[PDB]
Amino acid sequence: HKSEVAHRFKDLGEENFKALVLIAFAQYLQQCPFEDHVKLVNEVTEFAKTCVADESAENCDKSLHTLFGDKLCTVATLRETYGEMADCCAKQEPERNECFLQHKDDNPNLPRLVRPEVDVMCTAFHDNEETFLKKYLYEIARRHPYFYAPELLFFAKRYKAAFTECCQAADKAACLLPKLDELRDEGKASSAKQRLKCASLQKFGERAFKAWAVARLSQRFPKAEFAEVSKLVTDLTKVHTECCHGDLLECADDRADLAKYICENQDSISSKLKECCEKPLLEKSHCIAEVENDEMPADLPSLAADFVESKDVCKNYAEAKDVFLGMFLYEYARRHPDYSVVLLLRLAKTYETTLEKCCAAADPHECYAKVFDEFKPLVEEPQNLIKQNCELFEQLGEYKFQNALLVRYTKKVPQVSTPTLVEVSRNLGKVGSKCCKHPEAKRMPCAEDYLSVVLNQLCVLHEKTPVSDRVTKCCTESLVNRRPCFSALEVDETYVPKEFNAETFTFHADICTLSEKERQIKKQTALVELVKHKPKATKEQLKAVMDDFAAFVEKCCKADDKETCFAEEGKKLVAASQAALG
Ligand SMILES: CCCCCCCCCCCC(=O)O
Ligand SMILES: CCCCCCCCCCCC(=O)O
Ligand SMILES: CCCCCCCCCCCC(=O)O
Repeated sequence: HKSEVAHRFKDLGEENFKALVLIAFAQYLQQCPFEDHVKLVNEVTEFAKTCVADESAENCDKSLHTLFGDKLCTVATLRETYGEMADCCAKQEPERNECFLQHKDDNPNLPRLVRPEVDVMCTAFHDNEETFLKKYLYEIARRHPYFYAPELLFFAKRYKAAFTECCQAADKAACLLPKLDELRDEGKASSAKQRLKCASLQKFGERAFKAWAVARLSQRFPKAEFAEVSKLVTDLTKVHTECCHGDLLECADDRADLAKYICENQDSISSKLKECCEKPLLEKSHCIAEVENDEMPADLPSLAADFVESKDVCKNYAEAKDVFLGMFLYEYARRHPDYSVVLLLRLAKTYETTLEKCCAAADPHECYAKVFDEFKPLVEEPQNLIKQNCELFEQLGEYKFQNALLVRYTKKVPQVSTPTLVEVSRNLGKVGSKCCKHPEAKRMPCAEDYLSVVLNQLCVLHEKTPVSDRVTKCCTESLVNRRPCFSALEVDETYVPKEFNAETFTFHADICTLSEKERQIKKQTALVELVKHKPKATKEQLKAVMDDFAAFVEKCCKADDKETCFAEEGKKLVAASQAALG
């Protein structure tokens, strides 16, 4: 504690400092123009530099929280633009700040950000590279005010990389386009988990959050001691609570600290984190969070000894139920990095359930006797699902695989909107290609991580617009029974098919000139609709119809007076098909 700004400036750097101040000021005053924030950042940076000169310079003593709210309140148009928020400026510190993140908007009503043309971008990049990146940083900052600043800055650097490299290439687009698409989805996946992790905290509460982190932290640091895991799981949870609240500074410091701790006691935690601990302040935590699993020691005993044989399991259990279970988790976790965290939690719950319905019996040691036996089924189910689905993703391929899903889920919840079913089965197919790549050792974990966001993205929609009681059932269940529930959904026999169309099954020659992406969506949408008119159709009946329409498409997108092909030939298809599906 010598001088807030000065210190942050000092071990952050003018470049990173200037970028973070912008992001922070943009996540609050999300309605102010660019040219307006650029002045603040310059005013603030001119300040931090004044302080660097003389730590005793006026106001260099103030707290970042105080100095910040002070700047925010100097926005003369704060009342006219933000109104209610301008009311915050009348309060003292602690409640001024609070007042501010209270009025932080989660869903700014701003125009979707459109991706310009590679050549326009690259030329903007070439002419004024800083204002080009700052403007876009500012644009994504205000659209996601709850996105952890430092992480947002991390993506920016990846953007400047892709541009720098591609803008000086041959098929600039061939280069640039796939990068931006990868970045987009990554940034979106990152933001979905940030929001998802905070929501799980809200509903399910600290305990389940704690049980999740023990299994996950102890899978990564198999060499750490349960007391060290707990220390971390404790500090970790405090970090998420803090960060979820939205206070960047408080959240930053909390992450900075936990990172210092882990790096100092790194040998006591893991070996695979050397590099991360040599990195600059800004990337220490980010690095560590993404660190790879350490190798689990080679003298690892058999659980059944301490948790299923040895009497007193009930004595050690009742003495401190959670610490014991937490021990079971830590133990089972580090021995299984090939399991999804949920699967582990699924086993601890089963263990817990048993200990409870057994320690309360004359002979307990013989009650919870065959317990590890009940674990078996629980492990096989997610394994089989991954096998058959990756097996299928092989003989089919991404697109044709996505169709198999489309057909499969459309029959389960026919009530679900079509543009929604498509979106979901599309992202689901992607998970198959992104995970079916790695040995079976890193598959389940992979799948769990992707499915989690996808399943949540789906439930969020179903919220604002309930359509099925079933989807809502799984969506409201424990973040642990969520997936198995969906997996359990059965073909909707109750469903009453919509009336046949022709308009829905009409195709004009534009598909021949559409982007594969748009061509697939078109074909896929029709497929969903097709299954909704005959959800009792076979994989046989359906394949045929699907082939005939494929040939037909190519067989008209290679003709002439071809608007006629679609119409003339299409009438024969929709007609012959109607008959096949009865
Ligand atoms: C003027 C405001 C300075 C910005 C404060 C945020 C500092 C972020 C430090 C990185 C913390 C972390 O490791 O996550
Ligand atoms: C701090 C460790 C606590 C261990 C609790 C064992 C049960 C884990 C499952 C939590 C999720 C749930 O109850 O559905
Ligand atoms: C949008 C409605 C579709 C709902 C299905 C969600 C898919 C869950 C994936 C679980 C894998 C499986 O068992 O099929």
